[PDB]
Amino acid sequence: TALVCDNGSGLVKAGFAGDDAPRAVFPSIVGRPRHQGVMVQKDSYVGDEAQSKRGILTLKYPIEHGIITNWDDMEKIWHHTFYNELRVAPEEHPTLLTEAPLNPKANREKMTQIMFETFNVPAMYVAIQAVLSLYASGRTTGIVLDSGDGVTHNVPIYEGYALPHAIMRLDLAGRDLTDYLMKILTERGYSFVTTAEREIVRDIKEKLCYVALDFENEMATAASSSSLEKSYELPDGQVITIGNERFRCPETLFQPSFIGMESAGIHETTYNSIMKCDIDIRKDLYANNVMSGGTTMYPGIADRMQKEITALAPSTMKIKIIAPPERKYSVWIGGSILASLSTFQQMWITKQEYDEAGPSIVHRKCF
Amino acid sequence: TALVCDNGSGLVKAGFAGDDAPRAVFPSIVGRPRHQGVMVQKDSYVGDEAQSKRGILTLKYPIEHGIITNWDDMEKIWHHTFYNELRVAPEEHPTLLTEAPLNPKANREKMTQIMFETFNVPAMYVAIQAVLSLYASGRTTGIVLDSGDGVTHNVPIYEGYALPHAIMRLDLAGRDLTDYLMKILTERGYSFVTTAEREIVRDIKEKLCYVALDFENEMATAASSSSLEKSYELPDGQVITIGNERFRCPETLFQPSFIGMESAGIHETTYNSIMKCDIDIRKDLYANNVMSGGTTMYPGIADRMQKEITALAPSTMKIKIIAPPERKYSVWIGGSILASLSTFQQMWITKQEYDEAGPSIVHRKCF
Amino acid sequence: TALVCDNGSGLVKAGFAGDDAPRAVFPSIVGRPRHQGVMVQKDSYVGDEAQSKRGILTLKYPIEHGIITNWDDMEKIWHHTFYNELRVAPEEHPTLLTEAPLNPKANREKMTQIMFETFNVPAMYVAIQAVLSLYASGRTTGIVLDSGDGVTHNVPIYEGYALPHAIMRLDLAGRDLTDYLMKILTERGYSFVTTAEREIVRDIKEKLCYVALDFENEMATAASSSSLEKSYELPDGQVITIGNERFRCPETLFQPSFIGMESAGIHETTYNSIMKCDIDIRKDLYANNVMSGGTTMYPGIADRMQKEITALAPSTMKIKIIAPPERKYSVWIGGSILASLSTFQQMWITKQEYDEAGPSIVHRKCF
Amino acid sequence: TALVCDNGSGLVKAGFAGDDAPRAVFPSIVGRPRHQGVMVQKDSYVGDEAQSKRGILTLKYPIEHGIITNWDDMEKIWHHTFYNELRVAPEEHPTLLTEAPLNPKANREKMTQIMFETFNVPAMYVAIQAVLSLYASGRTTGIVLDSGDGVTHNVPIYEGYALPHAIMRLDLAGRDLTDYLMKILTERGYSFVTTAEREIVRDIKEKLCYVALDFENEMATAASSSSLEKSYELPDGQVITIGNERFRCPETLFQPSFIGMESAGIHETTYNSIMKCDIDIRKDLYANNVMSGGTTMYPGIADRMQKEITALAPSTMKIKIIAPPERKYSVWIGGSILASLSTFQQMWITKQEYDEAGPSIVHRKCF
Amino acid sequence: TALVCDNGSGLVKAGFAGDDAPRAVFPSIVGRPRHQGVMVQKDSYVGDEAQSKRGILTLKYPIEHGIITNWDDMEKIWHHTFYNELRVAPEEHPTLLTEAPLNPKANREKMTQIMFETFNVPAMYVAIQAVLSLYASGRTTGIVLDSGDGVTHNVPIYEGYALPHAIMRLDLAGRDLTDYLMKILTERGYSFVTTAEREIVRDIKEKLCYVALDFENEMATAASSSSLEKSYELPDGQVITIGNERFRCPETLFQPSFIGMESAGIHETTYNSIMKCDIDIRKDLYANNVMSGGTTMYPGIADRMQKEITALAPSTMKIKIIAPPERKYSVWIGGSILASLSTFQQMWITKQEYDEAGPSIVHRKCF
Ligand SMILES: Nc1ncnc2c1ncn2[C@@H]1O[C@H](COP(=O)(O)OP(=O)(O)O)[C@@H](O)[C@H]1O
Ligand SMILES: Nc1ncnc2c1ncn2[C@@H]1O[C@H](COP(=O)(O)OP(=O)(O)O)[C@@H](O)[C@H]1O
Ligand SMILES: Nc1ncnc2c1ncn2[C@@H]1O[C@H](COP(=O)(O)OP(=O)(O)O)[C@@H](O)[C@H]1O
Ligand SMILES: Nc1ncnc2c1ncn2[C@@H]1O[C@H](COP(=O)(O)OP(=O)(O)O)[C@@H](O)[C@H]1O
Ligand SMILES: Nc1ncnc2c1ncn2[C@@H]1O[C@H](COP(=O)(O)OP(=O)(O)O)[C@@H](O)[C@H]1O
Ligand SMILES: [Mg+2]
Ligand SMILES: [Mg+2]
Ligand SMILES: [Mg+2]
Ligand SMILES: [Mg+2]
Ligand SMILES: [Mg+2]
Repeated sequence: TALVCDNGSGLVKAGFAGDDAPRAVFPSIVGRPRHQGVMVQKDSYVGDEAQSKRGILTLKYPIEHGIITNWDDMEKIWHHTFYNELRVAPEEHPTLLTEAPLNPKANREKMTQIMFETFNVPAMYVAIQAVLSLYASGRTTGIVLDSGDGVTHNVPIYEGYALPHAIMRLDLAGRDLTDYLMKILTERGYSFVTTAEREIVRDIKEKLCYVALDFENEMATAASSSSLEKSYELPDGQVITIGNERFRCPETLFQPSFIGMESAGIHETTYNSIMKCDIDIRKDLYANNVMSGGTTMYPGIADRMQKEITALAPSTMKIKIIAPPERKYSVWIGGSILASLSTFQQMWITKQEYDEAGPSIVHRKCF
Repeated sequence: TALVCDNGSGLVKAGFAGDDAPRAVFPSIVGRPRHQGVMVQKDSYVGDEAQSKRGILTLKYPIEHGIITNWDDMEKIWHHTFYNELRVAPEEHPTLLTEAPLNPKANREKMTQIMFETFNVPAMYVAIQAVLSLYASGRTTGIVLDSGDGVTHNVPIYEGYALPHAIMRLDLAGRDLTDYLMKILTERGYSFVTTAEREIVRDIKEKLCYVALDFENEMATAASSSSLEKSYELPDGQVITIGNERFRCPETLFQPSFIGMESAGIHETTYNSIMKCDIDIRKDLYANNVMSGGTTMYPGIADRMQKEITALAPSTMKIKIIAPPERKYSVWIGGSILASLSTFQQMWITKQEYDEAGPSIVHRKCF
Repeated sequence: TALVCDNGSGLVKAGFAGDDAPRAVFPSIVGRPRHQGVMVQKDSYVGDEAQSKRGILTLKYPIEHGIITNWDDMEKIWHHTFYNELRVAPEEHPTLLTEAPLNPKANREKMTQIMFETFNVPAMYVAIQAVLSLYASGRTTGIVLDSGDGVTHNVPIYEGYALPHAIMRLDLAGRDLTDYLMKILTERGYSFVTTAEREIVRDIKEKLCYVALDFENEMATAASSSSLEKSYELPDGQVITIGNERFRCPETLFQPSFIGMESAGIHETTYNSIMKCDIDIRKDLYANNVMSGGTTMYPGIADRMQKEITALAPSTMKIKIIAPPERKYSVWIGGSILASLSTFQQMWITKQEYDEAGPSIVHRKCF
Repeated sequence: TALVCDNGSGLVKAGFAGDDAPRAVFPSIVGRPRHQGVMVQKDSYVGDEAQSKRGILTLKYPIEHGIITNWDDMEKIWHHTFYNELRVAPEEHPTLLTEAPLNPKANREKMTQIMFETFNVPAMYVAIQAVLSLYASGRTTGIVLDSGDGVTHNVPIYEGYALPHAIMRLDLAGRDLTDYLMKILTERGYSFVTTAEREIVRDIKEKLCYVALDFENEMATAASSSSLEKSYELPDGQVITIGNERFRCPETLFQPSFIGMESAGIHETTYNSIMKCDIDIRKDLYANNVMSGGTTMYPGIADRMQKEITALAPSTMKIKIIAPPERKYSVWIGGSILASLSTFQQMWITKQEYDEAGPSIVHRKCF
Repeated sequence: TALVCDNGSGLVKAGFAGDDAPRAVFPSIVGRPRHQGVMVQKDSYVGDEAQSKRGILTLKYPIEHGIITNWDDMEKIWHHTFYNELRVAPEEHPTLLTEAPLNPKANREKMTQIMFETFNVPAMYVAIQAVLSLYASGRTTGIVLDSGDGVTHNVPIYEGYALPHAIMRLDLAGRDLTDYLMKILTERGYSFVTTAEREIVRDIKEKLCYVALDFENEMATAASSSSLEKSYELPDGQVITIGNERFRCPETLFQPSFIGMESAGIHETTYNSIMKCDIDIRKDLYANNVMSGGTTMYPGIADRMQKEITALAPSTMKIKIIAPPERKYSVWIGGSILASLSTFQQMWITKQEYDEAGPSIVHRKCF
């Protein structure tokens, strides 16, 4: 049986191929103590253990914007995933890994070298995350908008063919929305500065933030009453109240200039990706907008995407956003489907063909 | 029962002798994927299946200007015709094939070798397309103007005798008009460049183009108003509007200098063919101008031919253009009539006389 | 009842003795297809059927200058005459045939062998054409000038006696005038070259040509105006105009040097024939010039003959040209009179006396 | 000194009387630009200048079948001949022109009117081309077969007397052979359609075509091997190979039915011309068959003519074909001899006698 | 004196006719501030001023693929060109403008309306860019391959005549190569996303990119060593190193499938354009391949074009690429030559004839 490990910038989703949900879901964090130990305590903490002790830790994400920046810490996370969360021996399970498109080549080359030389897996494979999301939805045609913690990317696929020249990638996702919410919470006098407090702000975002259908009408509503204001209790019992910050934070996805980015919002990027595709496949792409990832879980985002793309596309086109309730795990679920296919068993990169080609084998066997 | 297969440059018309319409009509195209397959898809697509997936295919016509240029792809089309469209075993049906006059000898020699050695037909026959059009009209006398996708040819026939020295052939037909319409659509800012977009332009032509009775008066009318402008919705919902391009594209048939050809238009070519015939048969040829093929289906082309030839011929001659409503299938219908005649059953090239003479038997048994 | 068949070089005149006009008059031509048959058509065409399809035929005259040169084709014409035009069984009708004087002996010997062994006539007879013309006019004395398509001959007859030493024969008649008109029509740019176009020129001659009373005064008139120019519409609607060719073509009869012949014109030949006769019969011959045949049908030819012979003969002689309006059929009409005479019923060559003497019986029973 | 200008359908041969070769030989063509001029180029090009720029020109022959059909273009060619090729003033040189026999009268009438009123020559003369060929050979007796680009004609001459009734003319010559070679080159897939490509085909003919001694034995040889196949490099570097087309194209001269003509071949036409002559001159005509013109330059044509006429003539007659190596210029060389004769200086049509008679003077002073 | 303004998709080249180099060369960009102004700054920046402040601007090209898409911004660029770079009054200088072939009609109609109604020029003219390149090389014959920032086009010209049916246009040029280099620089971890960073990538391309003579041998060389790797210092002092990206970016010109285009490379397009021309001009076109524009400035592109076309053309043809060192300004230099010709002074569209015909005068006076 194969292991499916979706290493996001934010969460690790790991499990066994054939299952319908990841067995292990924990934050992709390494924490190290930043204070003085006085009682006669590990040197670092991974995952949920780092989250429960974050008050005395400095928390580091080894993956930023889909790119592994700390390889020593990433190896701690993979080690924790295999031996503590799944409790398997990696040397007997083929491992399917995931990646964002348009990543640096050295990223998946080092993932291959570590899987084969540190964990000694028998076979591995690196899939593109948006492609796995289309497996999860049971489709062969559609434009996938995957947005997690690090990357937002669009991959148009038609009858199982990717249009790589139409792939869009935007380094604006959940972690940038968390940083923006931290910044605009200072307007109400709430100061979150440490890495542990950034975890509190992320939890505020996941519970209170939503996408306004019309942003300017929502700003006028929040300015005329308090029907939109909600409260949130902090870990120490302090209660904070937020109003228009609830929809200003997700609005950055549609207006990246809020955080100083020049790029277009996710609706324009989806439309630009479709318009780069051949005219004869555009109608099928308009009807099959698949959303996946945690950053697509905001209340009202599919209705907003529907409205924004409808305004860009021709009036005769039927725009349909496919936002399944389980789309937070679509990449893992699709990787579980793929790794269980009998047609896929020839696609693995085995340890034998890695020894005769080195880590560059991953560039000619994986899309 | 015999198979009648009219292999045009543009369409395959195939069916059974005795019927009144082809059973299978599909585009004579082979499509191959030009993008990267990512989901775990055939290697090539033929006919209507290539048309429905043309967004991700590069489309190739194996026949250009009546001449088969890709014999591997032509065999895919014949295989698709026999086994998928008609669903017959070719080894038990005599097969009537069609050809344009003044084709290279090797073209019908290779058609014979493939019918007898790849499909193992019991008997076959290659007829001239314009002759079959005269069978379809129930005549034995007339000058046939057949214009399809590849070839425009004139064959004068009198009392069942062809005048081969008066046969005219012009490599200017539907596909050259499609290419010209693509070129003049750039004047309005519409860019069609790929082979899939050429299929869209062909559909625009078949719906909006017509033959002006007086070209220069029509150009002045289109320049003074918008009564001639029509709209067309593209596959992706974009609406394009065209005005004088509607009649400028078919005008190339009467003025081949629009596409840089030195030859005369179809009206002068018809007249030159009649003037090469003996003076005593010209009056019967003037009264029996038979038009066939898809390129004669433009609205107003028989009225324009009538007016153009009347101006070339003597004033006492009665010019009559026979343009039946079913003339798009005249070659197939005439081949269906011919293959059902009891007098024709001695004309087949049987497998026995092919084995004692080789593929060159086709040159002494078929006109 | 007897059959009367006048086989001219140009026309067949056939009918029944006792009638006053031939029942069947058709061209003495055999046509064979010279093009490629493509529709699934006889091997040869005779008579009026060859004339209506002459555009695709090569036309052959089996009789040239009164002499049958193609015996297979002549038998097709006789077969067509008996079974298709007259619709009789030749084996029950005595057949009167005609011939020009001074023909080869083998010509009428083969006519006898074919009538008795191919058509099995009960009796036959070969008459001289000029003698039959004198029966048609009701005379027993006169010099007959018979001119058809092949031969012009003079036969002086006095009180029912022929003067055979005074018989003149000139191989210059209608077909040579047609060939000359074809040649001089090239002066105006009209090109008639094929055998079908020779039939068109013959029709021009029969409608527009006439005999000038004074040739040199007519040439000066045609050169000073256009009062003599006439138009003629060709079968394909082209209109041709001819001026002095109208009387230059018949002038060859009076000046055979126009076509390179050394012989004298028909007026000198008539006079030379009379001057070979005995002096005591010349006065009756001068008063009884009988003209017959199609080549004597030109407007103005009797007036020209009258003027030419008057200038040759003594001033005291009364020259009279007998040119009846029906003289185109005089040979047939006279043969109809002869074959109906009760005195002629002993003159037939019966099948019984042909079996005991062979085909040479015709030389001792027919003049 | 006199100018000798032989205006063929294909080439202009011009020079000075007394010389032994034409000074100017160039194609009788007028070219006009058929494309759009973009750089800031004459309106028409004549002769060799039209040949070097034929890629962007439409080429017109003003003479077709010996008859000048475009008088404006013919005047450009004469103007180019006098002022650019010979560089003379025509108003001081008597000009000998040539013509085919049996041409329209208006052709040489307009040549006379243009020479006297446009170029103001002092005197001119129109000779028959075949007669000049007999001057070139130094004979007074012989039957001349002249075949150029437009006309094939036979003129029998005996002791300086022409037999005009025996003159044959056939509108089948070099240009019809070029058109036929273009047609049968399509059997191998070579398409020559434009007027510039017709010039390429003419060059192929002049280098590769020959006359087979026995046509049917040559067809069997070409079908059993490749010893007859030759290659030819096109102007753009493409190499074409032709086999039996090399002798099928000249075979049309002996079998005009290849191009749909009903007439007899040049061997039968030569024999028919001799048989129209008086019996006492035929033996001298059989021994003096003079061939001239470019269409008699095929390798093997004199041997084929010798064999064909020997089979038609009586076995006791000595058939001799006189085919000199310089017979391509025989008409010009003979016209140079004639215009230099002291006996010819009374034969010119002077400007004085043209003013008192008009252009019709040419019909009573020139044969 | 005339103004010559070559408005490319990338650069403005402007100057005075008669000069040998453009006086003003600046980027065809409009920049607008995208940040918040805090110090108490224009609303937009044009040209080199937009390039020096691009850190705080969003940069827009008003011309895309040779077509002006933002007419307000294009008018800012023309205004900046006249009044700030050249420092002239446009109302006293005739202005020669340039355009790519096969542009929309409305593009040059709006250029004419703006020149006459906004800048009030006395006269103007719109030339085709490839034609001006042939003026710059001093030729009248040649096939021009012009490739700038927006368009690659081929125009074959022979003796000053364009063959418009053989004009090829490909919307793949410098800006598409810059976008592709941006995409493949992500393989090494370099992220350029903003419009200002696209200007940095364009500068990398112009300094480090070259055309490999053999692409697959170059890919093997770059994979076996580091002899091809070069460094580049970014504006902020960061040093980037690139290896095979140096020749993969220009390889898109020969393999447009790298960016998902179905079209053929520039070598096949040049050959297809020549093969659409008449066979008699192809040899002169093969010897006169003129390259112009900034996208032909890659090291090794003429050697690669020479090798690619040699492999397509017949072995006997002499392929010669004319790539002058100043070909980056060939369109301007040729327009300077043209606007100085005395023959061109009648070709201007004057303000007088614009008032009587409207902006559509440009379609009947300019090619
Ligand atoms: N209900 C929610 N509403 C808004 N954002 C959410 C929600 N749940 C998760 N997220 C955000 O999704 C991001 C990552 O989710 P995931 O799809 O697992 O991405 P990754 O694969 O990068 O770990 C996190 O930044 C988190 O804040
Ligand atoms: N209604 C129409 N108007 C104009 N053109 C048409 C129409 N229908 C078909 N055609 C053209 O006819 C051409 C071929 O038709 P067809 O007679 O089947 O030719 P072929 O035998 O070469 O396939 C195509 O190029 C198509 O564009
Ligand atoms: N009206 C006419 N004028 C002049 N020639 C005529 C006329 N009618 C017939 N002919 C000519 O008479 C010739 C033969 O007529 P006919 O007396 O029947 O001769 P034959 O007996 O040889 O057939 C033909 O060549 C025809 O051209
Ligand atoms: N060597 C050759 N072999 C065959 N044909 C030739 C040759 N040379 C010339 N011709 C043909 O001769 C024809 C005309 O030659 P020429 O005698 O000058 O005729 P004209 O007088 O009509 O110009 C041309 O059609 C040319 O193709
Ligand atoms: N040395 C060089 N190497 C490669 N590309 C270049 C070079 N110089 C300029 N270019 C490219 O040429 C393109 C435009 O140049 P130019 O010929 O001025 O085109 P335009 O007329 O469209 O402005 C730009 O995209 C630029 O990147
Ligand atoms: Mg993810
Ligand atoms: Mg067809
Ligand atoms: Mg008669
Ligand atoms: Mg000649
Ligand atoms: Mg440019």
